[PDB]
Amino acid sequence: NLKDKILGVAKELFIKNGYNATTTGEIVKLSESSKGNLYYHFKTKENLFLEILNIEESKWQEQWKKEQIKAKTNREKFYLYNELSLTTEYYYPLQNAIIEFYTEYYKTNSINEKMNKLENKYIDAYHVIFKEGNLNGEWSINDVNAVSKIAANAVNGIVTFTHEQNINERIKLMNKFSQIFLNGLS
Amino acid sequence: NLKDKILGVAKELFIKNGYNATTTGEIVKLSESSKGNLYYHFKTKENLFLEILNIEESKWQEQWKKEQIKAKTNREKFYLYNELSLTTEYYYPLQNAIIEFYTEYYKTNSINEKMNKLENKYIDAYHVIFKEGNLNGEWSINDVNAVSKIAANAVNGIVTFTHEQNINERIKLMNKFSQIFLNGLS
Ligand SMILES: N=C(N)c1ccc(OCCCCCCOc2ccc(C(=N)N)cc2)cc1
Repeated sequence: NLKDKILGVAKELFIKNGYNATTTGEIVKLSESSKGNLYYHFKTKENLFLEILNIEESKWQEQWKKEQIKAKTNREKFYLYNELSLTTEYYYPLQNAIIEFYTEYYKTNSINEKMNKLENKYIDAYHVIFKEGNLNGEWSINDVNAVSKIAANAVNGIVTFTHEQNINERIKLMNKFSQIFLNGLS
Repeated sequence: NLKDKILGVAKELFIKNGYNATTTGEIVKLSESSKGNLYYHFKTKENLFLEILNIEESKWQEQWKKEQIKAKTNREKFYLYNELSLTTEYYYPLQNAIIEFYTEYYKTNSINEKMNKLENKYIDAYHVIFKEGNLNGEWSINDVNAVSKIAANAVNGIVTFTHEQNINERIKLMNKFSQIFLNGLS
């Protein structure tokens, strides 16, 4: 599983030194693989990275699946998931390498394409919550996909453009948002 | 021009590339000058940047007023500000850039001050719209600043993380957002 070993070493290198400074050379030697093996599995560093991001997205889903059982109703799942997105990124190691990578390829439709497939995976969480909320009379939404992209992006905005305020303040605003939003659906 | 020529080329590269991707080296050469230049008015690099942000924030908040007249109620004002956010050429095209900046100077204090003193200029627009809406009885918000902040960030989110798809689809979501947010306020 040196494909797996490469993803691992790469994740760590990226975390320690960021996207730009990490060279496939380091990855090659530290994972005891080769330029060729690395080329055959990911073709480029960008792809390698995107690959990691999907693995990460997967772990996040897996995590959410276990964590969402703490929330009985969908209203609750909405409140909870948003809180998680805020508190977890506070200490997500890849966070900084992602920003680096993102704000460096959002100009390439090639990379930008896959970047959306990934983004869409994170949006499904909402889609599910919303779909389920319907089938339980918690709310009635006839445009799930829509409200889903909206929630996703609104929430990511609160997580991304607030950092400085103290952590409780943020959690507070987020929960406030989760309230206002959920309220304007009934 | 002298000073107001660098600022120009700067803003240009800060958007075209990242905050790091672009450096004084590039700015100087493409703005035909020397290093010294960038020192009396332009101390640090984050000085020239923090500057540019200020310019853009002002330009935007001004274009807003030279355009909010087209909205009789505040409910409409809210909607319009958010819709316009998506089409301007001011401030918002630097969110990606700002993100890097903040995530590379959040370890210092001279940042969480300007980078936070600008937050007022950023949420003011919503504060007025929400306060005035209270006097005008369109709604009743007793935690304006919270709501103002939550909105400023939710919106920035929708504008920033959808920036690469059908511009008219953006405008649609943004309106379903304004719709849903306002409906949750009462
Ligand atoms: N192994 C772990 N311990 C771990 C892994 C992943 C993780 O991930 C946290 C992820 C937060 C993701 C927020 C994504 O927000 C958006 C994504 C896409 C879009 C879009 N529509 N373009 C908008 C917001 C946290 C922990």
